[PDB]
Amino acid sequence: IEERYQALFSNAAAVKALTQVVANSLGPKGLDAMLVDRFGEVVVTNDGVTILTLMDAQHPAARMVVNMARAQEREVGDGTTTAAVLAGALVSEGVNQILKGVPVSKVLAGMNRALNHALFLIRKNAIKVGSITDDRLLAAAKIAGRGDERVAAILRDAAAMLEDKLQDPGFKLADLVLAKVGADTTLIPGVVINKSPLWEEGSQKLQEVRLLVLDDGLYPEEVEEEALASEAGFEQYLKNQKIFQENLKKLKELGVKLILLTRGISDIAEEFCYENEIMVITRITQKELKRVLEFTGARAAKRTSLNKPVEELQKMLGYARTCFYDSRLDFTIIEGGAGKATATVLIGAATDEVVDEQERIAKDAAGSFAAAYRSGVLPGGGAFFLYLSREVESLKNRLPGMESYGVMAFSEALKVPFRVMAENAGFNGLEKLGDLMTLQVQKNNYALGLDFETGEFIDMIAGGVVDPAEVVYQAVKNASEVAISLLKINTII
Amino acid sequence: IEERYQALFSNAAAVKALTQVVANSLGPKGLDAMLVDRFGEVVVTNDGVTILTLMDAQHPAARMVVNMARAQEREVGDGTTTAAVLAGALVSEGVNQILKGVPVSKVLAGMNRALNHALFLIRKNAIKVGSITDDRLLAAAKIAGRGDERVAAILRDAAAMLEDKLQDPGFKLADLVLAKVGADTTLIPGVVINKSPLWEEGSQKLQEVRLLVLDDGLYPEEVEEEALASEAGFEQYLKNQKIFQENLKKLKELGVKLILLTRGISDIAEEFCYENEIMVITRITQKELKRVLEFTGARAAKRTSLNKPVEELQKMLGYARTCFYDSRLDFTIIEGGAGKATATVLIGAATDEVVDEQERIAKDAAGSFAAAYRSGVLPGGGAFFLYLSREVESLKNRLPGMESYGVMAFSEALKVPFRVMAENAGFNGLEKLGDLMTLQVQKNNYALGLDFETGEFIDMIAGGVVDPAEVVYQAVKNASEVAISLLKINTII
Amino acid sequence: IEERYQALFSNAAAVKALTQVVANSLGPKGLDAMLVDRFGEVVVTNDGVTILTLMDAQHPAARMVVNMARAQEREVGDGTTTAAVLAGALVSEGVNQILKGVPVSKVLAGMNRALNHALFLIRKNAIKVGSITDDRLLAAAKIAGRGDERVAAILRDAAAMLEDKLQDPGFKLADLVLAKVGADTTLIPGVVINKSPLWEEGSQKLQEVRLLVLDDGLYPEEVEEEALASEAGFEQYLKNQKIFQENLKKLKELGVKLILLTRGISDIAEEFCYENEIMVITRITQKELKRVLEFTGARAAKRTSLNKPVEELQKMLGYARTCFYDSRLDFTIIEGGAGKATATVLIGAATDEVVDEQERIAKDAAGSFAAAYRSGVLPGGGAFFLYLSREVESLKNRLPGMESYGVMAFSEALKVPFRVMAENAGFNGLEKLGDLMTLQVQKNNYALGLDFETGEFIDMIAGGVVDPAEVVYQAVKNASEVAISLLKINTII
Ligand SMILES: Nc1ncnc2c1ncn2[C@@H]1O[C@H](COP(=O)(O)OP(=O)(O)NP(=O)(O)O)[C@@H](O)[C@H]1O
Ligand SMILES: Nc1ncnc2c1ncn2[C@@H]1O[C@H](COP(=O)(O)OP(=O)(O)NP(=O)(O)O)[C@@H](O)[C@H]1O
Ligand SMILES: Nc1ncnc2c1ncn2[C@@H]1O[C@H](COP(=O)(O)OP(=O)(O)NP(=O)(O)O)[C@@H](O)[C@H]1O
Ligand SMILES: [Mg+2]
Ligand SMILES: [Mg+2]
Ligand SMILES: [Mg+2]
Repeated sequence: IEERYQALFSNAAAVKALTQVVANSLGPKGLDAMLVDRFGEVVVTNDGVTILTLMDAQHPAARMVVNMARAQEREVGDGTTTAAVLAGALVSEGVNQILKGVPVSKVLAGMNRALNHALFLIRKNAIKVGSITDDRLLAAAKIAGRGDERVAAILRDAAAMLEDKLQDPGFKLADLVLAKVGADTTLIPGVVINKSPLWEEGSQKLQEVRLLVLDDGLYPEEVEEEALASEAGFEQYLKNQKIFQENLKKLKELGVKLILLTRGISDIAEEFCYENEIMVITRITQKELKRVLEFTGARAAKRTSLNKPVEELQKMLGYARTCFYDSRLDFTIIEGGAGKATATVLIGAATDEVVDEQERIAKDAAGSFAAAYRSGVLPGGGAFFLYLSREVESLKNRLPGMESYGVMAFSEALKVPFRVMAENAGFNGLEKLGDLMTLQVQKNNYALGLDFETGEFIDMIAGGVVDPAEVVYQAVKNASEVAISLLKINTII
Repeated sequence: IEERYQALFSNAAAVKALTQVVANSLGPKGLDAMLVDRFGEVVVTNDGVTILTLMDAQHPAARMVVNMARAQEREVGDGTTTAAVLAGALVSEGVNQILKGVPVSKVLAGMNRALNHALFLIRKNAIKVGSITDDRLLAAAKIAGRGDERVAAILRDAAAMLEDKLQDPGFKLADLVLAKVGADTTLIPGVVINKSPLWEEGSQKLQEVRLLVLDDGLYPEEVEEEALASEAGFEQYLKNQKIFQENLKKLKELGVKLILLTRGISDIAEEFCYENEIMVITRITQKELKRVLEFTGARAAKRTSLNKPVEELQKMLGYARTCFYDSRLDFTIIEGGAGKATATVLIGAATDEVVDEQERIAKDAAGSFAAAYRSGVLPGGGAFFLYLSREVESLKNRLPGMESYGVMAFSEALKVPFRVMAENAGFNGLEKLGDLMTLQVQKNNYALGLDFETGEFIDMIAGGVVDPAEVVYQAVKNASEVAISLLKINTII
Repeated sequence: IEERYQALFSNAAAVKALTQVVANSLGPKGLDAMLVDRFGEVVVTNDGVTILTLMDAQHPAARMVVNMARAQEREVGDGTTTAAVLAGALVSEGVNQILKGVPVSKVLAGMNRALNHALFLIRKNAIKVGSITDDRLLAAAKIAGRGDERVAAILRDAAAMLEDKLQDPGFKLADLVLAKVGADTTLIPGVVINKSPLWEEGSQKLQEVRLLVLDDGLYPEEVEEEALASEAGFEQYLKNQKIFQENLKKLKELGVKLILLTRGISDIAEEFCYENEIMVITRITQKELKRVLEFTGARAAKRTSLNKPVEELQKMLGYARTCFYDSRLDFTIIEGGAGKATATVLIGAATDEVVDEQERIAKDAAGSFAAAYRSGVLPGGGAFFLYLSREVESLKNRLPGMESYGVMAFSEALKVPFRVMAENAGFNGLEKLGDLMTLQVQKNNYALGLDFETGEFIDMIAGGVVDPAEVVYQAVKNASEVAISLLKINTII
């Protein structure tokens, strides 16, 4: 039952230890981390929420910041490490002010006012985009993709085929990513079924594919096992074994050349498909189901649906221009669908470790693209944080009293992300920080930032280094929620 | 939770320990290794990915390298030991550069640049093949086959019968290999069922074989057990017990003399076959099924398929010129199929251990054959790597900065496989290295290498010592990818 | 029984771990280290040989480098950390060359030639001093004193009172240092007895002190306890109790006002001294004895010496102008002695920890002063090492063959001390290293070094930053002896 100041200590320390760890991954010069499970498994990543999640972090405070990261990821998908470092800074500063005797009440008030002002400036200064072709969107994607231009171009190009889906606040663009070992990273103008067909004789290409999709399995209508002791029961078994074979005949009459199922397939049916040139894939994902349904313009059927007359069934079929089973990667690719258009961002690499990290990078980039398209952009490099820092310090006195301390803490904490990245890039973090602030004021350009390889100060938006607006809004908001939440803590059980 | 430089050590150390072990297997003068199971089993091999797999690899880094090896094996099937050694070299070199104070970031940048240049040069210089007969294909097969010209001739001859199949990026030539103790290494122009027939009276030869093959078992159409309490149910048990017998008569009328099944056989049928001299094999592999299907031109049937008219059944039969059951080796050989032609590369030896290793060698040779046919060849003996080192060191200058160090590390690392193979062959590795590099430049022949037997420098391509191109590309790509990914690691949990 | 390469590893690693630790203490921006004994004791220091000595370092290699440091300290007293870092560099480089396949023989040869050339250049380029007043001597003292100018001035000033003693290769100037808690650091133109007198009535000052010094105790000539059973024995006891009291009377007649003893004092004598105004100090060090003997011009006596006639005794007395017992610090100070002149460099601080570290600094400075006075000076900052580095790399080919590698290693290792200090000063170590080397060649001034606070390149000798020549000679020589000694190692038991 730790209490008093030795609660606030026990907390703050617990957070520092956490943030220190991911601090090394923040930025373009950030380094990776290697994690192993309690009993032998291994991941390597630069992703923040990943690192923070996989260490089983035992202190409650640490677990809370981890949850904050999770939240940040859920909201936008990037800016996790930023949120962590920022949170840590906020907390440490808050503690510092509190130890010097500043009332918690006041620290929290100042921090809140600061927060609201900050978010205000962030929403206000967001520079919005009109296109999807705008180089600022692709730039956002590149920065989030950690410098991969190929991937950024791929995602822009896919989003282009969508856009409408971006209008729904529930469409995660990264859902389009699909990772496959031994693949080559590329854009597929169709959907992928990541499974081998029921019968394979090597790689295979299909053209003018009329397909039938089932959220069922291709079995006859069943008769409960008990009921088979009852003549009529059995006669029903026979009857709908007959109507079943008739239905398969319907399938051939309609010219079906592909069948996808979410369940299994009868032996009789399997034979029918083999003899009549029909390809089958079983056990498809629900996700896969939805996407192929949309793309091919097919309607989802159950076994009973095959009892429709043939004229009514042709209406449930879908169409794809081509369809290709890759014997080397063991999946199937449907392209040229008669329904909505869509894409699959295929991410390839040699080994599991690498394709995993590349998928994470991909999804980061996708989310940040979408986030940019939805919310506009801002100058990256952490500069806009510095703008926010002086603007927040502006508020130091607009309410006089001890809330000032609180405000200062917030301002000072906003200085930290940048400093870290500069330190990560081998520079004198503090020096570059100060210099850049002075310069920002003197040329009045709050978009001036640091080029981390060359070491020269540049114009960030000019340099193609932009962050999505919502990523910053969300990062600051979440980091703030957790830090303020922790600072109000006085006792532990 | 080890961090900082003392992560980079524990990683690097863990890797050297691994690579050292397989280094002695690299080359034509490389030596073998012996491995034992947790509870009594034994392997002997010169193969890299195998040794690396069977080892107790506990460290995360080592496990990552094993995984890389696995990837290299998946991709091309040869060149694993090379990839391991190269990877290790890259890592140690990188560590050294980082220790003299080069920023990790810069090292990795330089290495990436080097990598890309290397791959470019590798692809550019690939020497293409235009025939399945080219003496360079057989050369590749010989070298990968560790000097065995018998096997190489067999694979050339076998690959020849296909050609149509190699065109599929999913066709593993090595899938043709089959190992049998007490056999003699030979080319079989058919497919083998590695099983004894259901009824054997000693070795037996069949000619003019009309055969029927089933992805089922030869049983009557079943009736669920419960339903038998229901008159109609039983009456149909009877009815399609009669229909089964008449179907067998159909088999006799068609003159079927061989039956292959992936499931079992009813006793009634087994008697039918005994009395009408029809040979039967049960429980065949999926491989065996697909192969015999393609080769005999038969169509796969299920029990229900025997209900067609006799005239219709005659269409799914297949035909083989001859068919021979070997009582000594206890398998069956189908030759002269009316379908596509194919081959079985039979690999024989006295003991389990040896035929296992000879099989590994065979598959390696097949894979390098196919890969040569697909991607061309390059000068082996480790020479082309020296050319690439000489070429990569070039960039040190063409881009200024500290990336140079990184590039140097890459350059210096490509030097290692050769030096290892030379030391393994009992030469002064460093001397031969220097001499050979100097010479390579002076005669401008980027293909001069060391004959590890004679000790004289020869032209490797003229000397018939060639590596498949894709094997080199994949090896460099993979070793690089893993080393770079490990060097970016800064912390371990 | 570790053997082969895994001896050379086990060694090299063991050394790295050691050197890393003291590397942080090297330089003007070096930081301190805290050590605790197996059972609760504590030291804080920047001294190298101290840090290295106090960790109980378990690996044989580590223990050897520690011994090397000890040696360096014995020889000159400064340059310990330099020697350690240099040794480490030499070893790591040597290992690197050896792993690439360079014959140990050759590495060692190259390193030796390099060593001899280096020492040659060091002896050749030593810039000698003529004075003792030369600002280059005081500069040497300041640099060694870690920037304390007060102390440097003190030591120069004392050495001035000696100089003759410096002519003997056996006089350690640092022997003049005396550390006292609660004292004030100052030069005393006399000698100090660090003990309280036999009888104290508070602080006390004596003038015109005629003193008697005894390497004995003031007791009568003894009679063995057995002998006291023998009349004549006892009569001898009486007799030389009588002649003893007479001798004390001689002591008063001669006007003795102070007596120093290395042993004890009789009760009768103690009374005699109390009643006749005579101060006594008992149990003085041998060191203290020698110094006060020299300074006061007294001759050492034993009890029997008091049997001389008075006229002959006056000849054994010594004289001091003044003599002062400080009741606050509890020691005694003799000044204005009629013998040789001498000094006591009194080092004061508040606490044990601090006065200890300050004594270490003092002795460092004293030794480096003396070393400068005896052997001349060189440009510090590690620059002269860089001169030596290019000069050593000069030798790379003057013998062609693989010794070249060895030579290079030596050269490259000489680059390391500087780099470390630059890294310690928060700079980019590698960058500053390279820049400075280029500049050194371009302005041809091999005395150009780095100002570690300002960050600008300056002329070192001009900047007052000089090392004693012998400190460098010794550092390089010793570091080399141990590194070469370790590299010849192939097996461990
Ligand atoms: N080339 C660049 N120049 C300057 N800043 C950059 C550059 N690339 C990325 N950044 C900045 O790096 C930060 C993002 O680093 P990153 O490693 O993604 O942390 P994070 O995105 O906050 N957490 P996460 O991406 O989920 O791992 C942002 O502040 C970017 O502005
Ligand atoms: N006769 C030869 N002369 C010179 N080099 C040869 C000769 N035979 C093979 N090599 C080289 O030896 C290497 C093959 O060694 P090997 O032991 O197969 O390693 P690996 O093939 O890379 N790994 P793995 O085959 O999976 O066990 C290649 O670099 C060949 O170029
Ligand atoms: N102001 C300075 N500017 C430049 N170099 C300096 C300065 N002060 C000291 N040095 C260098 O610092 C080194 C000595 O550092 P130091 O910490 O004494 O290590 P060390 O003397 O080799 N071992 P030790 O002195 O026994 O602890 C020498 O190379 C000096 O040239
Ligand atoms: Mg990011
Ligand atoms: Mg091979
Ligand atoms: Mg010193």
